[PDB]
Amino acid sequence: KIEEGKLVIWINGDKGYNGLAEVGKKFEKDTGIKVTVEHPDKLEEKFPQVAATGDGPDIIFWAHDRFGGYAQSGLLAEITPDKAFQDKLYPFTWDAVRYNGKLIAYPIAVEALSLIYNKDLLPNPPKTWEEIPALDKELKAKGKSALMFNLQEPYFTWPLIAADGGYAFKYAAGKYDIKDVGVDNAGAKAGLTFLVDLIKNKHMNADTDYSIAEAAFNKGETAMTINGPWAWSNIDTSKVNYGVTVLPTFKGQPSKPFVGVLSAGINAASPNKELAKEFLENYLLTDEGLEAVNKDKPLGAVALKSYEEELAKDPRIAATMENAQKGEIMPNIPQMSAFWYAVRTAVINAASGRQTVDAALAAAQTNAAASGYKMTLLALIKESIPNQAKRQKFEMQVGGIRNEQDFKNLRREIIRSAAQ
Ligand SMILES: OC[C@H]1O[C@H](O[C@H]2[C@H](O)[C@@H](O)[C@@H](O)O[C@@H]2CO)[C@H](O)[C@@H](O)[C@@H]1O
Repeated sequence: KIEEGKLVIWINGDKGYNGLAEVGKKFEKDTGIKVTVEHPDKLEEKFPQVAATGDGPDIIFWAHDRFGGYAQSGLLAEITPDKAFQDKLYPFTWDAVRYNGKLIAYPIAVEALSLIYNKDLLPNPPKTWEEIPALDKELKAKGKSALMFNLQEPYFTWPLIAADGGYAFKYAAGKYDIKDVGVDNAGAKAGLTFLVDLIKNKHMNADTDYSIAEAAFNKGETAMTINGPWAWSNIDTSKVNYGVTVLPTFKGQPSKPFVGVLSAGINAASPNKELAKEFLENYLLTDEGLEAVNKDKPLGAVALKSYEEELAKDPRIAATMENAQKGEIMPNIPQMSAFWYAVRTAVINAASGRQTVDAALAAAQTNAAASGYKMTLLALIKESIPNQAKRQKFEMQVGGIRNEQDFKNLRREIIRSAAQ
C-alpha cells in the first residue's frame, strides 16, 4: 500500500519537521520526487502497527532505542552506506544503530536532557536535587516555582531514577541481560521516592505534562525545566534569559539521562529504498541538510563530524555533551519498548499516589522482566484458541504472570486447551 516514486517521512512533532521539509524541497528541486514530511501522534507505536501490514512511511525518525524492536519484527531494511560515507559520522553513532551485526538506520544526532534555568529568577542553579525543596519555598514567596518538567513520559524522570543505581537491563560481557532488570533496586526507589516527595510537599504537580512545563518555563513562571535540545528554539522566541547546564546530583551522584541517537530507518516494505538512501546520504546528512533541520529545532550534537565541529562551541551543546557523558546510550534491544511502558506506569501511579513507590516499581520490574513470556503466550493464544471467551480469559491470566514458572504453568493450560 506504500506508493512508488515518492517519499513519505515520519518524524516526531517536537523535532524540526519544517526544516526537514526544506531538505525535501531541495530533493524535489533536484530530482522531481515529492517528499512529504508528516508528524503523526504516537508515531513510535503507530509505525510497527502499520508497517507489519506492509504499510506506513518510507522513512521513520525516532531515537535508536525503538529500532531493534522494529528490526526484530522485520520492519526495517538493512542500510548499505559505503566506507567513505560511514567515515563521515562518529563511529559510536553507528554502534547505536547496529542490531545483530547489521546497520538498521542512519544516525542523525546525539540527544541528552539538560537542566534549563531562567537566569533572571535563578542566577546560580542548584548543583543538587536535595536543595530544590528549599529553593521552591523561596520562589513560591515571589509567586514562582523552582522546577517544572514532563512527569507523563519516563524519559524525563529516568535521570533521577538512575542517579543512585536504577538501570534498565544489566550489561554483562558485550550483551544486555534481559533477565536482569534494575527498576526496583534501592537506587531506583530512592530516586522515585525523592520525586514523589516533591509532589507530596507540593513542589511539583503530578499532572504536569510536556506542554504545561514548556509554557510555564517559556512564560517565566518557573525557574527551571528539564528538556532536550529540540526545546531551545521556543525558549529563544520567548525572550526568557536562559542557560543550559549539568543536571543536579542526587545523593552526591550525577543524574544519568538515557542518551538517544535520533536515527532514520527505511521501511522494509518501501518500494523507494534507493530514493530513501539518496535523500538520507546526499541531502540530509550533509552540512546543508542538518543546518536546515537544526535551524528549525536544534538537533543536539550531530553525528556528522564536519557539522558537529562547527556547532560545538555553543555552550548549550557543551552542556548536552556533559550530560550525555554522565548518562548512558540506550540499548536498542526489542525489550526496550516493554521497559519504557512499565516505567511509564510506575512513575504515573507513584506520582498520582495510586500506588506506593515500592509497589509501583515492583510491578514495573515484573512487567519488564516477564514481557517476553507474556508476548509469547498472547501470540500462542491468538493462533491456537478459537473460542473467543476462552481466549479472553487466557489473556486475563497472561496479565498475571510474575515469572518463568507462572509462564510454564499457563502455557500448559493453553496447549492442553488447544488440543481438546
Ligand atoms: O518516555 C519514554 C520514551 O523516551 C524516549 O523518547 C524521547 C525521545 O528519545 C526524544 O527524542 C524526545 O522526543 O522525547 C521522547 C520522550 O517523550 C525513547 O526514545 C522512547 O522510545 C521512549 O518511549
